[PDB]
Amino acid sequence: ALSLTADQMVSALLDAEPPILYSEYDPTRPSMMGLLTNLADRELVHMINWAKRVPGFVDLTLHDQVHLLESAWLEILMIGLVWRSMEHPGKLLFAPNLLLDRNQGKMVEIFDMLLATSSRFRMMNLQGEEFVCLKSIILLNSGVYTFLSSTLKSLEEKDHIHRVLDKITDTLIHLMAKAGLTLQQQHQRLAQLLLILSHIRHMSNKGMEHLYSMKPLSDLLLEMLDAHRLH
Amino acid sequence: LALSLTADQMVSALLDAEPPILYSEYDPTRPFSSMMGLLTNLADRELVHMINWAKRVPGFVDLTLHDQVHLLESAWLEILMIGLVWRSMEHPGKLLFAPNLLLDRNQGKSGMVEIFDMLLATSSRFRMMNLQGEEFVCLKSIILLNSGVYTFSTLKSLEEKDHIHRVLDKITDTLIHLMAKAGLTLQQQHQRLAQLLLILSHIRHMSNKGMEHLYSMPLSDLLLEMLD
Ligand SMILES: C[C@@H]1CCCN1CCOc1ccc([C@@H]2c3ccc(O)cc3CC[C@@H]2c2ccccc2)cc1
Ligand SMILES: C[C@@H]1CCCN1CCOc1ccc([C@@H]2c3ccc(O)cc3CC[C@@H]2c2ccccc2)cc1
Repeated sequence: ALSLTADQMVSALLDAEPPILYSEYDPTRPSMMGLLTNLADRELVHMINWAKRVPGFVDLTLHDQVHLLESAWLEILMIGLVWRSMEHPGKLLFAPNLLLDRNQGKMVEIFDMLLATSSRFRMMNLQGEEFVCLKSIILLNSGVYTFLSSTLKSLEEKDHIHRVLDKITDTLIHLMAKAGLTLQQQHQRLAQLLLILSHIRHMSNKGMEHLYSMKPLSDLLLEMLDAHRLH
Repeated sequence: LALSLTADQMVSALLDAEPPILYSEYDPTRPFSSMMGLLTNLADRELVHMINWAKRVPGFVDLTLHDQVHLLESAWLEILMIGLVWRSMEHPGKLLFAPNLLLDRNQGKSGMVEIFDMLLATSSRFRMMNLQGEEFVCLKSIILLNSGVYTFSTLKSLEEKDHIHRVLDKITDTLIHLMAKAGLTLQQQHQRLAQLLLILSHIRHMSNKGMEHLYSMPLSDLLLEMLD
Protein backbone atom coordinates (compact mmCIF):
# COMPACT_ATOMS: atom_id res chain seq x y z
CA ALA A 1 0.00 0.00 0.00
CA LEU A 2 2.80 2.37 0.89
CA SER A 3 4.63 -0.27 -1.20
CA LEU A 4 2.64 0.48 -4.37
CA THR A 5 4.40 1.82 -7.44
CA ALA A 6 3.05 4.93 -9.18
CA ASP A 7 1.52 2.83 -11.98
CA GLN A 8 -0.07 0.50 -9.39
CA MET A 9 -1.46 3.48 -7.50
CA VAL A 10 -3.05 4.84 -10.72
CA SER A 11 -4.39 1.43 -11.71
CA ALA A 12 -5.89 0.97 -8.23
CA LEU A 13 -7.63 4.38 -8.32
CA LEU A 14 -9.02 3.94 -11.83
CA ASP A 15 -10.34 0.52 -10.88
CA ALA A 16 -12.02 2.03 -7.78
CA GLU A 17 -14.06 4.56 -9.72
CA PRO A 18 -17.77 4.76 -8.83
CA PRO A 19 -20.40 4.50 -11.51
CA ILE A 20 -22.25 7.40 -13.02
CA LEU A 21 -25.80 7.34 -11.57
CA TYR A 22 -29.05 8.64 -13.06
CA SER A 23 -31.57 11.05 -11.65
CA GLU A 24 -34.79 9.38 -10.59
CA TYR A 25 -37.55 11.13 -12.45
CA ASP A 26 -40.20 10.03 -14.95
CA PRO A 27 -38.72 11.19 -18.27
CA THR A 28 -42.11 10.82 -19.92
CA ARG A 29 -43.57 13.37 -17.47
CA PRO A 30 -43.01 17.12 -17.17
CA SER A 31 -38.54 19.45 -7.86
CA MET A 32 -34.91 20.36 -8.56
CA MET A 33 -33.53 20.21 -5.03
CA GLY A 34 -35.43 16.94 -4.47
CA LEU A 35 -33.86 15.46 -7.61
CA LEU A 36 -30.35 16.57 -6.58
CA THR A 37 -30.75 15.36 -3.01
CA ASN A 38 -31.94 11.90 -4.09
CA LEU A 39 -29.04 11.63 -6.58
CA ALA A 40 -26.52 12.74 -3.95
CA ASP A 41 -27.83 10.29 -1.35
CA ARG A 42 -27.55 7.39 -3.78
CA GLU A 43 -24.08 8.56 -4.81
CA LEU A 44 -22.95 8.51 -1.18
CA VAL A 45 -23.37 4.75 -0.87
CA HIS A 46 -21.09 4.19 -3.83
CA MET A 47 -18.69 6.79 -2.43
CA ILE A 48 -18.14 4.62 0.66
CA ASN A 49 -17.33 1.67 -1.58
CA TRP A 50 -14.91 3.79 -3.53
CA ALA A 51 -13.29 5.13 -0.38
CA LYS A 52 -12.58 1.60 0.89
CA ARG A 53 -10.68 0.97 -2.38
CA VAL A 54 -8.41 4.05 -2.08
CA PRO A 55 -5.06 2.49 -1.07
CA GLY A 56 -4.44 3.07 2.61
CA PHE A 57 -7.96 4.17 3.60
CA VAL A 58 -9.07 0.90 5.24
CA ASP A 59 -5.81 0.84 7.21
CA LEU A 60 -7.30 3.67 9.32
CA THR A 61 -9.64 3.16 12.30
CA LEU A 62 -13.37 3.23 11.50
CA HIS A 63 -13.59 6.39 13.62
CA ASP A 64 -11.03 8.09 11.41
CA GLN A 65 -12.61 6.78 8.15
CA VAL A 66 -15.89 8.35 9.32
CA HIS A 67 -14.11 11.60 10.20
CA LEU A 68 -12.44 11.84 6.79
CA LEU A 69 -15.61 11.12 4.82
CA GLU A 70 -17.64 13.46 7.03
CA SER A 71 -15.15 16.23 6.16
CA ALA A 72 -14.82 15.43 2.46
CA TRP A 73 -18.08 13.98 1.09
CA LEU A 74 -19.51 17.15 -0.47
CA GLU A 75 -16.11 18.08 -1.95
CA ILE A 76 -15.96 14.61 -3.45
CA LEU A 77 -19.47 14.90 -4.97
CA MET A 78 -18.52 18.30 -6.31
CA ILE A 79 -15.25 17.31 -7.94
CA GLY A 80 -17.04 14.32 -9.56
CA LEU A 81 -19.69 16.68 -10.90
CA VAL A 82 -17.11 19.15 -12.23
CA TRP A 83 -15.26 16.27 -14.01
CA ARG A 84 -18.52 15.00 -15.58
CA SER A 85 -19.28 18.55 -16.73
CA MET A 86 -15.83 19.21 -18.20
CA GLU A 87 -16.91 18.85 -21.86
CA HIS A 88 -20.26 20.60 -21.47
CA PRO A 89 -19.37 24.29 -21.22
CA GLY A 90 -21.92 26.39 -19.33
CA LYS A 91 -23.74 23.33 -18.02
CA LEU A 92 -23.56 20.94 -15.12
CA LEU A 93 -23.99 17.21 -15.79
CA PHE A 94 -25.53 16.13 -12.51
CA ALA A 95 -26.49 12.92 -14.30
CA PRO A 96 -26.66 11.79 -17.95
CA ASN A 97 -30.39 12.66 -17.75
CA LEU A 98 -30.04 15.81 -15.70
CA LEU A 99 -27.95 18.41 -17.48
CA LEU A 100 -28.67 21.89 -16.18
CA ASP A 101 -27.52 25.35 -17.23
CA ARG A 102 -27.18 28.26 -14.82
CA ASN A 103 -30.66 29.63 -15.55
CA GLN A 104 -32.07 26.31 -14.42
CA GLY A 105 -30.03 26.58 -11.22
CA LYS A 106 -32.10 29.63 -10.24
CA MET A 107 -28.19 28.58 -5.34
CA VAL A 108 -27.06 29.96 -8.72
CA GLU A 109 -23.99 31.11 -6.71
CA ILE A 110 -22.90 27.48 -6.06
CA PHE A 111 -23.77 26.75 -9.64
CA ASP A 112 -21.50 29.44 -11.06
CA MET A 113 -18.62 28.35 -8.84
CA LEU A 114 -18.95 24.75 -10.09
CA LEU A 115 -19.11 25.95 -13.72
CA ALA A 116 -15.91 27.99 -13.20
CA THR A 117 -14.15 24.91 -11.83
CA SER A 118 -15.19 22.89 -14.84
CA SER A 119 -13.85 25.70 -16.99
CA ARG A 120 -10.53 25.71 -15.13
CA PHE A 121 -10.30 21.92 -15.58
CA ARG A 122 -10.93 22.45 -19.36
CA MET A 123 -8.27 25.18 -19.41
CA MET A 124 -5.76 22.82 -17.79
CA ASN A 125 -6.78 19.84 -19.90
CA LEU A 126 -7.14 17.75 -16.73
CA GLN A 127 -6.53 14.06 -17.40
CA GLY A 128 -8.57 11.14 -15.99
CA GLU A 129 -5.52 9.78 -14.12
CA GLU A 130 -4.92 13.23 -12.58
CA PHE A 131 -8.56 13.54 -11.56
CA VAL A 132 -8.66 10.27 -9.59
CA CYS A 133 -5.42 11.33 -7.79
CA LEU A 134 -7.00 14.68 -6.85
CA LYS A 135 -10.21 13.06 -5.59
CA SER A 136 -8.19 10.67 -3.39
CA ILE A 137 -6.19 13.62 -2.05
CA ILE A 138 -9.45 15.32 -1.05
CA LEU A 139 -10.56 12.18 0.78
CA LEU A 140 -7.28 11.92 2.76
CA ASN A 141 -6.55 15.63 3.31
CA SER A 142 -9.79 17.41 4.03
CA GLY A 143 -10.26 16.07 7.56
CA VAL A 144 -6.64 15.37 8.56
CA TYR A 145 -6.14 18.75 10.33
CA THR A 146 -9.32 18.34 12.41
CA PHE A 147 -8.78 15.10 14.29
CA LEU A 148 -9.60 16.35 17.73
CA SER A 149 -7.16 13.87 19.17
CA SER A 150 -3.56 13.44 20.16
CA THR A 151 -3.57 9.81 21.37
CA LEU A 152 -0.58 7.74 20.22
CA LYS A 153 -2.94 6.02 17.83
CA SER A 154 -3.95 9.41 16.40
CA LEU A 155 -0.32 10.38 15.80
CA GLU A 156 0.18 7.10 13.93
CA GLU A 157 -3.04 7.62 11.96
CA LYS A 158 -2.00 11.12 10.89
CA ASP A 159 1.47 9.94 9.90
CA HIS A 160 0.03 7.17 7.76
CA ILE A 161 -2.41 9.55 6.03
CA HIS A 162 0.42 11.92 5.20
CA ARG A 163 2.59 9.04 3.91
CA VAL A 164 -0.23 7.95 1.59
CA LEU A 165 -0.76 11.57 0.48
CA ASP A 166 2.98 11.67 -0.30
CA LYS A 167 2.61 8.51 -2.43
CA ILE A 168 -0.20 10.21 -4.38
CA THR A 169 2.01 13.31 -4.90
CA ASP A 170 4.74 11.00 -6.28
CA THR A 171 2.14 9.44 -8.51
CA LEU A 172 0.98 12.84 -9.91
CA ILE A 173 4.56 13.84 -10.61
CA HIS A 174 5.12 10.50 -12.35
CA LEU A 175 2.04 10.96 -14.59
CA MET A 176 3.27 14.41 -15.62
CA ALA A 177 6.84 13.16 -16.21
CA LYS A 178 5.43 10.42 -18.42
CA ALA A 179 3.38 13.00 -20.37
CA GLY A 180 6.65 14.79 -21.29
CA LEU A 181 6.48 17.84 -19.04
CA THR A 182 9.76 19.35 -17.89
CA LEU A 183 10.56 19.24 -14.16
CA GLN A 184 9.64 22.92 -13.98
CA GLN A 185 6.30 22.25 -15.68
CA GLN A 186 5.79 19.28 -13.40
CA HIS A 187 5.96 21.21 -10.16
CA GLN A 188 3.98 24.09 -11.68
CA ARG A 189 1.12 21.76 -12.72
CA LEU A 190 1.19 19.97 -9.39
CA ALA A 191 0.75 23.31 -7.71
CA GLN A 192 -1.99 24.43 -10.11
CA LEU A 193 -3.93 21.21 -9.46
CA LEU A 194 -3.62 21.37 -5.68
CA LEU A 195 -4.63 25.03 -5.49
CA ILE A 196 -7.92 24.18 -7.17
CA LEU A 197 -8.71 22.02 -4.11
CA SER A 198 -8.92 25.20 -2.09
CA HIS A 199 -11.66 26.45 -4.31
CA ILE A 200 -13.41 23.07 -4.06
CA ARG A 201 -13.31 23.35 -0.25
CA HIS A 202 -14.77 26.84 -0.54
CA MET A 203 -17.65 25.49 -2.70
CA SER A 204 -18.33 22.68 -0.21
CA ASN A 205 -18.52 25.13 2.67
CA LYS A 206 -20.92 27.28 0.69
CA GLY A 207 -23.03 24.25 -0.20
CA MET A 208 -23.00 23.02 3.41
CA GLU A 209 -24.31 26.42 4.51
CA HIS A 210 -27.17 25.85 2.04
CA LEU A 211 -27.90 22.30 3.29
CA TYR A 212 -27.63 23.08 7.04
CA SER A 213 -30.05 25.94 6.27
CA MET A 214 -32.51 23.11 5.49
CA LYS A 215 -32.37 21.41 8.92
CA PRO A 216 -26.05 12.80 12.48
CA LEU A 217 -24.33 12.04 9.14
CA SER A 218 -21.53 10.42 11.15
CA ASP A 219 -23.99 7.71 12.24
CA LEU A 220 -24.96 6.95 8.63
CA LEU A 221 -21.34 6.95 7.54
CA LEU A 222 -20.43 4.61 10.39
CA GLU A 223 -23.32 2.29 9.47
CA MET A 224 -22.14 2.12 5.85
CA LEU A 225 -18.45 1.88 6.70
CA ASP A 226 -18.75 -0.50 9.74
CA ALA A 227 -19.54 -3.39 7.50
CA HIS A 228 -19.47 -7.02 8.46
CA ARG A 229 -17.73 -9.71 6.33
CA LEU A 230 -20.87 -11.76 5.88
CA HIS A 231 -20.99 -11.24 2.10
CA LEU B 1 8.97 42.95 -14.68
CA ALA B 2 7.43 40.81 -11.91
CA LEU B 3 7.63 37.78 -14.19
CA SER B 4 11.36 38.55 -14.73
CA LEU B 5 12.30 38.06 -11.06
CA THR B 6 14.70 35.34 -10.03
CA ALA B 7 13.65 33.09 -7.13
CA ASP B 8 16.07 34.87 -4.78
CA GLN B 9 14.68 38.25 -5.92
CA MET B 10 11.14 36.99 -5.38
CA VAL B 11 12.03 35.88 -1.80
CA SER B 12 13.79 39.15 -0.90
CA ALA B 13 10.85 41.06 -2.37
CA LEU B 14 8.39 39.13 -0.22
CA LEU B 15 10.46 39.29 2.96
CA ASP B 16 10.86 43.06 2.48
CA ALA B 17 7.08 43.46 2.07
CA GLU B 18 6.22 41.90 5.41
CA PRO B 19 3.72 43.86 7.54
CA PRO B 20 4.50 44.81 11.10
CA ILE B 21 3.30 42.93 14.10
CA LEU B 22 0.61 45.10 15.73
CA TYR B 23 -0.43 45.31 19.38
CA SER B 24 -3.86 44.95 20.86
CA GLU B 25 -5.04 48.25 22.17
CA TYR B 26 -6.25 47.91 25.71
CA ASP B 27 -5.19 49.41 29.02
CA PRO B 28 -2.70 46.85 30.36
CA THR B 29 -2.77 48.46 33.78
CA ARG B 30 -6.53 47.70 33.86
CA PRO B 31 -8.42 44.48 34.70
CA PHE B 32 -8.83 41.94 31.87
CA SER B 33 -12.23 40.70 30.65
CA SER B 34 -14.23 42.44 25.69
CA MET B 35 -12.51 39.74 23.61
CA MET B 36 -14.29 40.11 20.25
CA GLY B 37 -13.89 43.87 20.53
CA LEU B 38 -10.13 43.57 20.98
CA LEU B 39 -9.81 41.05 18.15
CA THR B 40 -11.96 43.17 15.80
CA ASN B 41 -9.95 46.36 16.48
CA LEU B 42 -6.71 44.49 15.91
CA ALA B 43 -7.98 42.91 12.67
CA ASP B 44 -9.20 46.28 11.36
CA ARG B 45 -5.80 47.95 11.97
CA GLU B 46 -4.04 44.93 10.47
CA LEU B 47 -6.15 45.25 7.29
CA VAL B 48 -4.68 48.65 6.45
CA HIS B 49 -1.15 47.21 6.58
CA MET B 50 -2.36 44.27 4.55
CA ILE B 51 -3.23 46.52 1.63
CA ASN B 52 0.26 47.98 1.81
CA TRP B 53 1.72 44.55 1.85
CA ALA B 54 -0.37 43.35 -1.09
CA LYS B 55 0.78 46.23 -3.29
CA ARG B 56 4.35 45.03 -2.71
CA VAL B 57 3.68 41.41 -3.74
CA PRO B 58 5.28 41.22 -7.21
CA GLY B 59 2.63 41.34 -9.90
CA PHE B 60 -0.29 42.43 -7.73
CA VAL B 61 -0.39 46.12 -8.82
CA ASP B 62 -0.20 45.02 -12.46
CA LEU B 63 -3.83 43.95 -12.01
CA THR B 64 -6.84 46.28 -12.36
CA LEU B 65 -8.07 47.92 -9.15
CA HIS B 66 -11.31 45.96 -9.58
CA ASP B 67 -9.34 42.73 -9.58
CA GLN B 68 -7.08 43.79 -6.68
CA VAL B 69 -10.26 44.47 -4.69
CA HIS B 70 -11.71 41.10 -5.69
CA LEU B 71 -8.58 39.19 -4.65
CA LEU B 72 -8.32 40.91 -1.28
CA GLU B 73 -12.07 40.53 -0.64
CA SER B 74 -11.69 36.77 -1.15
CA ALA B 75 -8.46 36.37 0.77
CA TRP B 76 -8.25 38.89 3.62
CA LEU B 77 -9.39 36.61 6.44
CA GLU B 78 -7.21 33.74 5.21
CA ILE B 79 -4.29 36.15 5.22
CA LEU B 80 -5.00 37.34 8.81
CA MET B 81 -5.28 33.71 9.81
CA ILE B 82 -2.05 32.41 8.27
CA GLY B 83 -0.32 35.41 9.88
CA LEU B 84 -1.71 34.48 13.28
CA VAL B 85 -0.79 30.80 12.88
CA TRP B 86 2.79 31.80 11.94
CA ARG B 87 3.33 34.00 14.94
CA SER B 88 1.71 31.33 17.13
CA MET B 89 4.10 28.67 15.82
CA GLU B 90 6.47 28.67 18.84
CA HIS B 91 3.61 28.93 21.36
CA PRO B 92 2.15 25.43 21.64
CA GLY B 93 -1.49 25.54 22.74
CA LYS B 94 -1.90 29.31 22.41
CA LEU B 95 -2.72 31.89 19.81
CA LEU B 96 -0.50 35.01 19.62
CA PHE B 97 -3.04 37.50 18.35
CA ALA B 98 -0.55 40.16 19.39
CA PRO B 99 2.51 40.23 21.66
CA ASN B 100 0.21 41.56 24.40
CA LEU B 101 -2.70 39.29 23.59
CA LEU B 102 -1.75 35.63 23.93
CA LEU B 103 -4.78 33.42 24.40
CA ASP B 104 -5.27 29.71 25.14
CA ARG B 105 -8.32 27.78 23.97
CA ASN B 106 -10.13 28.28 27.29
CA GLN B 107 -9.91 32.06 26.88
CA GLY B 108 -11.46 31.57 23.43
CA LYS B 109 -14.60 30.10 24.99
CA SER B 110 -15.67 33.63 26.02
CA GLY B 111 -18.65 29.62 18.52
CA MET B 112 -15.11 30.91 18.86
CA VAL B 113 -13.39 27.87 20.48
CA GLU B 114 -14.12 25.84 17.27
CA ILE B 115 -12.20 28.39 15.16
CA PHE B 116 -9.49 28.63 17.94
CA ASP B 117 -8.98 24.86 17.82
CA MET B 118 -8.64 24.79 14.05
CA LEU B 119 -6.07 27.64 14.18
CA LEU B 120 -4.11 25.84 16.93
CA ALA B 121 -4.04 22.69 14.79
CA THR B 122 -2.64 24.66 11.86
CA SER B 123 0.07 26.08 14.11
CA SER B 124 0.81 22.48 15.24
CA ARG B 125 1.03 21.34 11.61
CA PHE B 126 3.44 24.22 10.78
CA ARG B 127 5.52 23.20 13.85
CA MET B 128 5.57 19.58 12.67
CA MET B 129 6.69 20.62 9.18
CA ASN B 130 9.23 23.08 10.55
CA LEU B 131 7.85 25.78 8.25
CA GLN B 132 10.47 28.36 7.31
CA GLY B 133 9.98 32.11 7.14
CA GLU B 134 10.78 32.12 3.38
CA GLU B 135 8.17 29.41 2.81
CA PHE B 136 5.59 31.28 4.91
CA VAL B 137 5.82 34.49 2.83
CA CYS B 138 5.50 32.43 -0.39
CA LEU B 139 2.38 30.71 0.97
CA LYS B 140 0.76 33.94 2.10
CA SER B 141 1.30 35.45 -1.37
CA ILE B 142 -0.17 32.37 -2.97
CA ILE B 143 -3.31 32.86 -0.85
CA LEU B 144 -3.56 36.46 -2.03
CA LEU B 145 -3.31 35.49 -5.71
CA ASN B 146 -5.22 32.21 -5.70
CA SER B 147 -8.18 32.56 -3.39
CA GLY B 148 -10.23 34.81 -5.60
CA VAL B 149 -8.94 33.71 -9.06
CA TYR B 150 -11.73 31.17 -9.72
CA THR B 151 -14.51 33.69 -8.93
CA PHE B 152 -13.99 36.64 -11.28
CA SER B 153 -14.99 36.65 -19.19
CA THR B 154 -13.85 39.87 -20.92
CA LEU B 155 -10.62 39.90 -22.91
CA LYS B 156 -9.11 41.90 -20.03
CA SER B 157 -10.27 39.32 -17.50
CA LEU B 158 -8.67 36.51 -19.52
CA GLU B 159 -5.46 38.52 -19.52
CA GLU B 160 -5.74 39.17 -15.79
CA LYS B 161 -6.26 35.49 -15.01
CA ASP B 162 -3.30 34.51 -17.16
CA HIS B 163 -1.05 36.99 -15.41
CA ILE B 164 -2.17 35.79 -11.96
CA HIS B 165 -1.44 32.20 -12.87
CA ARG B 166 1.99 33.13 -14.28
CA VAL B 167 2.87 34.91 -11.03
CA LEU B 168 1.63 31.90 -9.05
CA ASP B 169 3.91 29.75 -11.22
CA LYS B 170 6.88 31.94 -10.38
CA ILE B 171 6.06 31.56 -6.66
CA THR B 172 5.88 27.77 -7.14
CA ASP B 173 9.33 27.95 -8.81
CA THR B 174 10.54 29.96 -5.85
CA LEU B 175 9.26 27.42 -3.24
CA ILE B 176 10.95 24.59 -5.09
CA HIS B 177 14.16 26.63 -5.28
CA LEU B 178 14.09 27.26 -1.52
CA MET B 179 13.63 23.55 -0.92
CA ALA B 180 16.42 22.57 -3.33
CA LYS B 181 18.68 25.02 -1.52
CA ALA B 182 17.84 23.48 1.85
CA GLY B 183 19.22 20.19 0.47
CA LEU B 184 15.99 18.32 -0.10
CA THR B 185 15.88 15.66 -2.79
CA LEU B 186 13.64 16.17 -5.85
CA GLN B 187 11.12 13.70 -4.40
CA GLN B 188 11.16 15.53 -1.06
CA GLN B 189 10.75 18.87 -2.81
CA HIS B 190 7.57 17.84 -4.58
CA GLN B 191 6.22 16.16 -1.48
CA ARG B 192 6.83 19.25 0.63
CA LEU B 193 5.34 21.55 -2.01
CA ALA B 194 2.20 19.43 -1.95
CA GLN B 195 2.06 19.26 1.88
CA LEU B 196 2.33 23.09 2.10
CA LEU B 197 -0.30 23.75 -0.56
CA LEU B 198 -2.77 21.29 1.00
CA ILE B 199 -2.68 23.25 4.25
CA LEU B 200 -4.17 26.16 2.21
CA SER B 201 -7.39 24.19 1.83
CA HIS B 202 -7.67 23.99 5.62
CA ILE B 203 -6.97 27.73 5.88
CA ARG B 204 -9.76 28.35 3.37
CA HIS B 205 -12.02 26.17 5.49
CA MET B 206 -11.14 28.20 8.60
CA SER B 207 -11.85 31.47 6.81
CA ASN B 208 -15.32 30.30 5.74
CA LYS B 209 -16.11 29.22 9.29
CA GLY B 210 -14.88 32.56 10.60
CA MET B 211 -16.84 34.46 7.97
CA GLU B 212 -20.01 32.62 9.02
CA HIS B 213 -19.37 33.97 12.53
CA LEU B 214 -18.70 37.57 11.48
CA TYR B 215 -21.67 37.74 9.08
CA SER B 216 -23.80 36.12 11.82
CA MET B 217 -23.63 39.54 13.49
CA PRO B 218 -19.68 46.75 1.92
CA LEU B 219 -16.06 45.62 2.47
CA SER B 220 -15.24 46.01 -1.21
CA ASP B 221 -15.84 49.78 -0.84
CA LEU B 222 -13.35 50.03 2.00
CA LEU B 223 -10.86 47.93 0.05
CA LEU B 224 -11.26 50.14 -3.02
CA GLU B 225 -10.74 53.32 -0.97
CA MET B 226 -7.61 51.83 0.56
CA LEU B 227 -6.30 50.38 -2.70
CA ASP B 228 -7.15 53.37 -4.99
C1 LIG C 1 -25.82 13.41 0.64
C2 LIG C 1 -26.22 14.28 1.81
C3 LIG C 1 -25.58 13.66 2.99
C4 LIG C 1 -26.66 13.10 3.75
C5 LIG C 1 -27.87 13.87 3.32
N1 LIG C 1 -27.62 14.24 1.96
C6 LIG C 1 -28.20 15.51 1.79
C7 LIG C 1 -28.20 16.07 0.35
O1 LIG C 1 -26.93 16.51 0.00
C8 LIG C 1 -26.78 17.13 -1.29
C9 LIG C 1 -25.41 17.15 -1.92
C10 LIG C 1 -25.15 17.63 -3.14
C11 LIG C 1 -26.28 18.26 -3.91
C12 LIG C 1 -25.92 18.78 -5.26
C13 LIG C 1 -25.13 17.71 -5.90
C14 LIG C 1 -25.85 16.48 -6.30
C15 LIG C 1 -25.17 15.44 -6.82
C16 LIG C 1 -23.81 15.46 -7.12
O2 LIG C 1 -23.13 14.49 -7.77
C17 LIG C 1 -23.21 16.72 -7.01
C18 LIG C 1 -23.87 17.79 -6.22
C19 LIG C 1 -23.04 19.04 -6.01
C20 LIG C 1 -23.70 20.04 -5.13
C21 LIG C 1 -25.20 20.10 -5.24
C22 LIG C 1 -25.75 21.07 -4.22
C23 LIG C 1 -25.22 21.18 -2.99
C24 LIG C 1 -25.76 22.07 -2.10
C25 LIG C 1 -26.80 22.89 -2.45
C26 LIG C 1 -27.34 22.78 -3.69
C27 LIG C 1 -26.79 21.89 -4.56
C28 LIG C 1 -27.51 18.25 -3.37
C29 LIG C 1 -27.78 17.63 -2.00
C1 LIG D 1 -11.17 43.24 9.29
C2 LIG D 1 -12.65 43.11 8.97
C3 LIG D 1 -13.06 43.54 7.64
C4 LIG D 1 -14.07 44.54 7.89
C5 LIG D 1 -14.46 44.44 9.35
N1 LIG D 1 -13.45 43.67 10.01
C6 LIG D 1 -14.06 42.67 10.88
C7 LIG D 1 -13.31 41.25 10.95
O1 LIG D 1 -12.99 41.04 12.14
C8 LIG D 1 -12.19 40.05 12.54
C9 LIG D 1 -12.33 39.92 13.81
C10 LIG D 1 -11.52 38.90 14.50
C11 LIG D 1 -10.62 38.18 13.86
C12 LIG D 1 -9.77 37.23 14.58
C13 LIG D 1 -8.40 37.59 14.21
C14 LIG D 1 -7.93 38.93 14.62
C15 LIG D 1 -6.69 39.29 14.27
C16 LIG D 1 -5.83 38.52 13.50
O2 LIG D 1 -4.53 38.75 13.24
C17 LIG D 1 -6.23 37.21 13.26
C18 LIG D 1 -7.60 36.85 13.51
C19 LIG D 1 -8.00 35.44 13.10
C20 LIG D 1 -9.48 35.27 13.01
C21 LIG D 1 -10.12 35.81 14.26
C22 LIG D 1 -11.59 35.57 14.29
C23 LIG D 1 -12.36 35.66 13.18
C24 LIG D 1 -13.70 35.39 13.30
C25 LIG D 1 -14.24 35.02 14.50
C26 LIG D 1 -13.44 34.94 15.60
C27 LIG D 1 -12.12 35.18 15.48
C28 LIG D 1 -10.43 38.37 12.38
C29 LIG D 1 -11.21 39.26 11.74
